[PDB]
Amino acid sequence: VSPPPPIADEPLTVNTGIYLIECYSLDDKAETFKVNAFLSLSWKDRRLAFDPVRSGVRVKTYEPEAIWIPEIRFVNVENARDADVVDISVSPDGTVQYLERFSARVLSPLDFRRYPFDSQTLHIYLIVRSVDTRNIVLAVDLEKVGKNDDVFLTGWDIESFTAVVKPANFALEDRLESKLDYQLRISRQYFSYIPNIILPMLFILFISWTAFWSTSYEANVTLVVSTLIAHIAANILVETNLPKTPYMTYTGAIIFMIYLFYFVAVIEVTVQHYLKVESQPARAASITRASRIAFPVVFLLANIILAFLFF
Amino acid sequence: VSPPPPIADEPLTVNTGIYLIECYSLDDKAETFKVNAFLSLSWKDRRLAFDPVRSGVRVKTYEPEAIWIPEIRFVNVENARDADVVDISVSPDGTVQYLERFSARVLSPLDFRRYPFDSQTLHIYLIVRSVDTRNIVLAVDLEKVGKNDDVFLTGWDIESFTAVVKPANFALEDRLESKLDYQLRISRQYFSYIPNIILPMLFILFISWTAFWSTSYEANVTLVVSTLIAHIAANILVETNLPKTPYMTYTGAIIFMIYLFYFVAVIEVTVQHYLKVESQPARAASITRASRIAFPVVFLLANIILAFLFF
Amino acid sequence: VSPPPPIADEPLTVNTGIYLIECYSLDDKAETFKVNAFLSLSWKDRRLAFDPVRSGVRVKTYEPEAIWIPEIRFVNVENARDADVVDISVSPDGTVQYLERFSARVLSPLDFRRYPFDSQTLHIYLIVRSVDTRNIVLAVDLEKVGKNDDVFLTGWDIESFTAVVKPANFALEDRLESKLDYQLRISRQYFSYIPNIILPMLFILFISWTAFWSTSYEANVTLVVSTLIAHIAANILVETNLPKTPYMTYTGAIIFMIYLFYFVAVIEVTVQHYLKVESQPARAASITRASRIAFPVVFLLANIILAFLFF
Amino acid sequence: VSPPPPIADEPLTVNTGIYLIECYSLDDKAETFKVNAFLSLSWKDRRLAFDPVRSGVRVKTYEPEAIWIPEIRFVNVENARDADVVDISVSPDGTVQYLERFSARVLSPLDFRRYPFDSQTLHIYLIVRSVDTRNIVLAVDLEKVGKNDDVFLTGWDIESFTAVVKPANFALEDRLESKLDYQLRISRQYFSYIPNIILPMLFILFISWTAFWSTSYEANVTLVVSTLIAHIAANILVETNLPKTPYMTYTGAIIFMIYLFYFVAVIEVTVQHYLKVESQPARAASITRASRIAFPVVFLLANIILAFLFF
Amino acid sequence: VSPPPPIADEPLTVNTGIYLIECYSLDDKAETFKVNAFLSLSWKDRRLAFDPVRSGVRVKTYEPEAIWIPEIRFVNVENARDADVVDISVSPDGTVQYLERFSARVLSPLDFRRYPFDSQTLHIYLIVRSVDTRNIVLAVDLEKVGKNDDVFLTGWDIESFTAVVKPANFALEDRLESKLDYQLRISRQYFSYIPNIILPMLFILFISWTAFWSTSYEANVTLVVSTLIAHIAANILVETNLPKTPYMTYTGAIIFMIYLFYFVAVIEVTVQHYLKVESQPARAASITRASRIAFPVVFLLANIILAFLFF
Ligand SMILES: [Cl-]
Ligand SMILES: [Cl-]
Ligand SMILES: [Cl-]
Ligand SMILES: [Cl-]
Ligand SMILES: [Cl-]
Ligand SMILES: [Cl-]
Ligand SMILES: [Cl-]
Ligand code: NA
Ligand code: NA
Ligand code: NA
Ligand code: NA
Ligand code: NA
Ligand code: NA
Repeated sequence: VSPPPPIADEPLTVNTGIYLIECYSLDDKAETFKVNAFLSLSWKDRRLAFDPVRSGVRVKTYEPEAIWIPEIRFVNVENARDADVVDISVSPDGTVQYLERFSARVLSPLDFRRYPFDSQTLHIYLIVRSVDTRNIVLAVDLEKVGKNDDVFLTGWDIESFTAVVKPANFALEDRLESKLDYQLRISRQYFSYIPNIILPMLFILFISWTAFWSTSYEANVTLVVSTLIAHIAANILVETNLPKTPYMTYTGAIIFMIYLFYFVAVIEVTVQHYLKVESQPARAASITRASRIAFPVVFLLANIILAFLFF
Repeated sequence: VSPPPPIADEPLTVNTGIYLIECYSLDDKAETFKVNAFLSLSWKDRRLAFDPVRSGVRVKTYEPEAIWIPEIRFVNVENARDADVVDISVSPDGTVQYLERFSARVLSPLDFRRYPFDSQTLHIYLIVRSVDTRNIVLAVDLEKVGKNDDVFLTGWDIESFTAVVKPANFALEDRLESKLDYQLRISRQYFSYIPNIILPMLFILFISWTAFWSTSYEANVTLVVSTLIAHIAANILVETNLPKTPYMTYTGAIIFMIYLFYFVAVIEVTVQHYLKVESQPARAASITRASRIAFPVVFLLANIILAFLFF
Repeated sequence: VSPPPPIADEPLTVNTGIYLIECYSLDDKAETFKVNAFLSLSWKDRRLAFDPVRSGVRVKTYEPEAIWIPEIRFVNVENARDADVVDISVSPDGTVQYLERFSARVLSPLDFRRYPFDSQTLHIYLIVRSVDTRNIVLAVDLEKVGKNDDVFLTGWDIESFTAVVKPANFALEDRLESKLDYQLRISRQYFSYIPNIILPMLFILFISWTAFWSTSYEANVTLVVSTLIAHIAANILVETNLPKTPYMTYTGAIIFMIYLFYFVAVIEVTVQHYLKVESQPARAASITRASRIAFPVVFLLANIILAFLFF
Repeated sequence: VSPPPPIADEPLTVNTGIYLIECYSLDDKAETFKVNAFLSLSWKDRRLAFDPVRSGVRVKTYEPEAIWIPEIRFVNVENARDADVVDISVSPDGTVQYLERFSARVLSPLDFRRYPFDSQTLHIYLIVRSVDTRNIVLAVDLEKVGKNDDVFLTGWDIESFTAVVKPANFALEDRLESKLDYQLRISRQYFSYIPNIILPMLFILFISWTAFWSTSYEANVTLVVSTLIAHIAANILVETNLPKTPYMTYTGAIIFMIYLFYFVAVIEVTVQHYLKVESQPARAASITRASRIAFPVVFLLANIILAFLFF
Repeated sequence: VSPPPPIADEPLTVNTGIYLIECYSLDDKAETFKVNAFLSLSWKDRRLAFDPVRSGVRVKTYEPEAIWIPEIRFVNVENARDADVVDISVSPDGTVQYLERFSARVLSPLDFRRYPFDSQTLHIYLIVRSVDTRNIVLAVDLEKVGKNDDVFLTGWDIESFTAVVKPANFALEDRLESKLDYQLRISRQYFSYIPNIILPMLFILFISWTAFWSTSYEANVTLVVSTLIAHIAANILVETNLPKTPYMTYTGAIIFMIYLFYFVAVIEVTVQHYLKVESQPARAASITRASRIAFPVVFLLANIILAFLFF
């Protein structure tokens, strides 16, 4: 239980693989997700080599305590992973094939710019620290990188689970470190957002524009103010299931824009009533008739502009 | 502590059984449930066999550490199950009888299409990985698959707990794996939904339709807008205790449909008032008289159509 | 570390006792409560017999690992109890006096039918499984069953903590099981419900009935609709701190009934206004005058009927 | 590892001390707080005594496993404390000086009667159970009872941390117990409540009284009903961050009282409008003029009476 | 094992370093944050020294159990840190080089005075307790104090991670304690607050001021009361994601100030209507015309004064 000694000076290559069994709990606010997978490790330890003719056995099995196992860690985990060693198998040349099943909560930031029409790349960073005896370097065994078909992430579509085969080798606290990037590409299922948030929010907005076909100040006040309160409720509901991004999001922009439409509707409703009382309803009539075209046209154009900027 | 060697080449059959003690916390949003149950395992290990005459006993009790025990895992669990070995017994022929009491949090997706009138099938997937020495295969001891009568899942009816006797055998990372499916059939207790959500939601809708017996634009605006806000409250309350499904649900469809009825009520209320001011209340009267029959008839038909599609 | 041998054939009697130290976290929605308590166990194991003359000590102290201890489990726990052995004391005859302090989240269903004026029976089920060597049977040492006086369950009154002395002996997976029932009788402190939910809910209802002393449709609409929205808020607040019962509760029935009173108030307010416009205010006047007596009388009469059904 | 033997028959005195390192998470609803502190224990074990001149060392250091340590427990804790032994020091005469750093969630009930102007006494109960060999009794080393100056309990002022030096000695399950009471006196920082809950709640009430300077039934209805809804929101916000007390609180009384003021305002608004329609506005005028003085005077007196009762 | 003996009487210097790997979960209400990092420790233990010539190795590796390791603790943690020893390396002169990776929940109070435009200093306090044999003293190895570039704290900007090199040496429970202060300077990303809370809150305020261009008491009541309710919603949303500070905050002051503007708007709306009915609309007109300038001017000045006080 010391690292296998080098034949020349070559670094020790630990081949890795992650096969996702379960994928759950994608918290958008926390930018965390829970994972359940197999972690497979392989390396050559010549000290464990044997003759398969005389030994009679093709493969020897070991307990973790018995042999040297490289200390593999995840970079972006909340706490150290919960692992259970499934199997350790040594080949006649000394090739070790370690398999463990684990659970871990991962920290991977999300890009909310195109929400709820966004895609994400979740990351799992494998890392190994070199020892004074020899330098450990990570590799990807593409044959042992995969995902169970049943893997389902609620409200998301799992596109691919790949690994960037070239590790990031760098110095950290005067020792070499080999980092691997496992990428899980997922896209958001936006269907639900349409009948639940998008269309209800557009209807409460259009209801506010019926004030352009009424001369009743008392009714218009109620119309524009009541629907504005519904939009505040909408804004809270949306913003409370999202983190505070230092950048502007698509849904962020739209919600904001709709507040300006309410502010300008209130100004129109006020102007129309002022002119009515000022005994000049002809100006009030032409402003109201204009608003009937202006408001939907400007709304539809502002939206085209916004969608264009964000997509 | 190596797997029992094969007489020929036949795979080792581990007979299983799950007897549910407590069933709780069915989270609809998370699509998870917690289970507390006995796991029983039985397999032949000829090396453990003894003569009852010489040994003076008919059963031999062992500690887990003492003998080979197959590594059984649950597929769809959040974290590895919390288990406590109840007993290990060996018959004279080497028929091992293992029993453990466990608790796990299980991932089992739900079909919200007919919610709150839905039935579900919860799954418990048992899996064993074959070893280099020999191939392990799972079986169901139907005599040891059950549930306590006291088992109660709050707001659900437990219909049955059965096991699909033929395991799913497949290759995973060049080793055989034997998977068993334990199914817990349940159906939702929808009674509470009727006096709490369904009838209150229909009453706030009918209150909106009293606007078809009023000419007061100011009162109508208030009646349709206020009741619309109550429906938004309803929609939030409902949608916050459900996951974001990529498919349309029955409750989803109904809530959505009711938004259209509110939008058309607002349009009618607007049209009637416009015509009043335009000094043609006869047109306004005939449209309002029509709405009194149209709105309930279209509502009741749309509902029959919807129920028909979903059931 | 195997069970003690019988002198004849008699089952091994493990005497039990539970003394409650801290009772807390009664979750009505989950139907769970947390309990911190002493668990005391006593049995005779003649193998541990000693002559204090030789041994010098009159009672021997042991570590759990050192001697055979019966596997006692709780049936209705979420997860296995967190226990810390306080003391294991053996007297010369081999009597083991085991004491441990534990914490556990117990699953005990509640009857919400008379809520908030309900009383409950919480259950703690002790179980022991028989071994092939000899049958273990539970007993209650009434001297060691109790509760600390300081034990306080927030918003509840603790009446009694007793044990059903005769254990439920039954077969389970071809072995005998001895089950004991510890009952904790409690009753809800309903005082807070009166000034916080009951009286505020009756006042918002009576405010709606002031519409029977007004002819202003616009004011009546606002009165009945605004107070109805307050009742929806009330209903949500109440129902979100309760589980979805398949049966009708007292508070459930009352909340429901009050919705009908709002629906009939809206109908009256509509009918009165229609008749006003139809230029027949004498009919409208007599209906409104009737409603002033009808509404409180029917409300008081329906409440008497409801209280009578539920209590 | 047995308790130190008595010279005569005197009970073994374990001197205790708690020094609070960090104090946090005071949950008012749960009536729990999280603590992090040093627990110090000191007793004489003559067996461990050594020659100071002949052993060369003045103080011997031991590992917990090596010597007898009294089993000290907290009464009012959720689960057993998480402890890490800092140091064990044996003096030449056998005085053991044990130190450990621990964290626990303590259950200490609160008196909400004068909330948010209340002061509290948090309790930490230390307990030891006597053994068959000899009786253990607790004592307070006042020199080792304290708190770090940096100790901060958010929204509270820490007044003192003292210990009631005379332990509660009593019998429990036929063995002596020695209980000690550690008291943490704190008083609530009520400043925030004034600009956030108190003044906003009084303004929405005074806004409802502007109805006494209006003859517009439709406006008064809106004024009194709208502000009443704001008070319901207030009441929910307040009551959801407090437990259901079986006694009346000061904030409880005030919130309740304000509901009666709203009920009487609605009655006045109704009476004034009835009289207007009944063509007798002179009676309506005198009732309204009276209400302008009556409402603030009765409000200010009811408050003086309430404050007097509660303080 | 015991601490390394002094050559003269010099205290043992443990050099420390913290290199932040991942920084997450900054709870403003709890004033806690979660940290994942490397802790590096280095001291000289002459007993572990070896001749590299005869040994053949230029360094020696040990298991924690094998050698003396100083008991380093964090002061301001919730619970004791979860640590995993990465590596222990010994140089030929007996210089130990210890590295561990840990995760802990750190308590560090925040200054909410300039929120959401606030910057903070998070603290990590390292402490070691001296022993009777010798005094242990902490030091900072500035070369081993850092942070990964990828370290991201959601909704915050990480400015610097430094250490106050001179430790706080003081007595605690009659033993000397060496305390080190690690400071993490961060500053809040306030962008999101502008389109989500600030601008929506100003628009609902300006909408209430359109009442100064209306004579309709009914429409004014609705305008000022409805927008006031939106401000209450705002106030709750803001205050529920903040702790109850015993001091006034900037956002606290602004929210409060806006309540006074609503109160004075209600008074103006009341005064204007009273004067209208009193048949003196000229006074009402001049008060209303004044309010149109007074309200924005006083609002803009009050804000300049407030910003000036807080910044
Ligand atoms: Cl890890
Ligand atoms: Cl498992
Ligand atoms: Cl296959
Ligand atoms: Cl295979
Ligand atoms: Cl248990
Ligand atoms: Cl404890
Ligand atoms: Cl620590
Ligand atoms: Na190893
Ligand atoms: Na084994
Ligand atoms: Na044992
Ligand atoms: Na000990
Ligand atoms: Na209104
Ligand atoms: Na050590």
